Formats: sequence, C-alpha cells, structure tokens
Amino acid sequence: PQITLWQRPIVTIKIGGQLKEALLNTGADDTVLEEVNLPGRWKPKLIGGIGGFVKVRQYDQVPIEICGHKVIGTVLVGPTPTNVIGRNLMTQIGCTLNF
Amino acid sequence: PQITLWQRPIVTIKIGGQLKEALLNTGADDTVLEEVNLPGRWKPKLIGGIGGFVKVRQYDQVPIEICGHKVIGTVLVGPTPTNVIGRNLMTQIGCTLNF
Ligand SMILES: CC(C)c1nc(CN(C)C(=O)N[C@H](C(=O)N[C@@H](Cc2ccccc2)C[C@H](O)[C@H](Cc2ccccc2)NC(=O)OCc2cncs2)C(C)C)cs1
Repeated sequence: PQITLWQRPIVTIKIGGQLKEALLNTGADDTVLEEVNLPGRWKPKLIGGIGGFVKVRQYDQVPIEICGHKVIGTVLVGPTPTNVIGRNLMTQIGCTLNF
Repeated sequence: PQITLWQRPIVTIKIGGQLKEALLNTGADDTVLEEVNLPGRWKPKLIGGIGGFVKVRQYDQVPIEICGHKVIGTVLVGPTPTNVIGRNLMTQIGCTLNF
C-alpha cells in the first residue's frame, strides 16, 4: 500500500499466533513488541541507553505478517511504550520512503 | 527520491540559513532540531513526557528545505539526541511509506 503520514502509521501484524497493532517507525533500528510469547531460543539484548539501558529478549528469524506480507526477522520482546516495527522489518517487506 | 531503509534515513535540510542533517522519522509526530537560531516569535511547548517533560521553543510556519523541497511547517527547537524530521514536515514534502 501507500501510507500517508497525516496520522501515525499504525498497522496490523500477525505474530506468535496473535493479531497486534504496531507503529511503522523509520526512526527505530529494531522491532520491539510487548506481551507476545514466542517459542524457542533467545538471548538478552540491551537497548535504549539514555538514562540507563532496558534489557529485552532477542528472538531471531521470527515469522511475522505485516499487512499481509509474510516475512522473517529479529523481534525484540520487552516493555515498550508502544509496539514498534523498525527498519529491520521494513526492509524485509520492501517498505520505502518516497517523495 | 526513493529511500530504502537498510541504513538510517538521514537527509540534508536547509534551515535558519544553515545546512543540517536530520533523520526522517515516521515514529515522531513533530520536528525537533537543536542549535538553530530562528527569528521571530515562539511559545514554549512541553514534549516527551516519560520521566518528565522537556521544554522546547515552538516556531510556526518556518520555511525549511528538505532534500530540495521548500516547504513550511512547525519546528521545535531544543535539545535532542539527534535532529528529527517528524510527520508534520513529511506530509508537507508529500513523503509516503510504500510497499
Ligand atoms: C508512546 C506512543 C503512544 C507514542 N508517543 C508519541 C509522541 N512522541 C513523544 C513523539 O512523537 N516523539 C518523537 C520521537 O523521537 N519519536 C519517538 C516516539 C516515542 C515517544 C515516547 C516514548 C518513546 C518513543 C520514537 C522515535 O522513532 C525515536 C526518535 C529518535 C530516533 C533516533 C534517534 C533519536 C531519537 N527513535 C527511536 O524510536 O529509536 C529507537 C530505536 C530502537 N531500535 C533502534 S533505534 C520526537 C523526537 C519528535 C508517538 S508514538
């Protein structure tokens, strides 16, 4: 699709057997989601850093559907003020900025 | 242009007689820049919110050139870890997300 930016670009995703809402965020390197239970192995990752770091669980090669595009990528699971799709998954869906 | 998202979408802007670099950030409602001196009237604005608010100066109807597109919009001037072009100016340049 083509998404204009008059409102926040919130989209529906399908992950770990759930439908969630998340923000398409070109300002974020990584994808961070809260309250999803993902199977298999993970390793801890420190993110943020200003004022301290936040520890999250890094899951690799996660299948995720974003607007009906089935892709694979890293998902960080942990506390976040809002669910964020970052550049790592936007590249996978072939999402670009255009003007 | 078409900007892919494998790297951070940093672009050159012209503002307040200066060339600056800023991040095209679809996760940000507003545009926040530091170390720019803008003429005329402003009013304080509280932004952020998590852990406290940050006070910045809100300038309206500022002429700004973003990748050669001359546009007009609100610029918040104040401390920011990185210069951010938010949705308010992306709409002005006609910037969309596409996949
Ligand atoms: C909480 C939720 C309901 C939201 N609040 C908002 C309102 N706010 C505050 C903003 O629009 N904020 C803007 C902003 O930066 N956007 C933030 C929104 C936000 C708000 C509150 C708490 C946490 C994040 C989200 C932005 O993408 C920020 C801005 C930024 C980017 C790079 C470097 C420095 C700074 N950046 C990031 O999210 O980077 C985090 C990364 C994660 N993985 C790699 S980088 C301002 C700078 C203009 C939007 S969505």
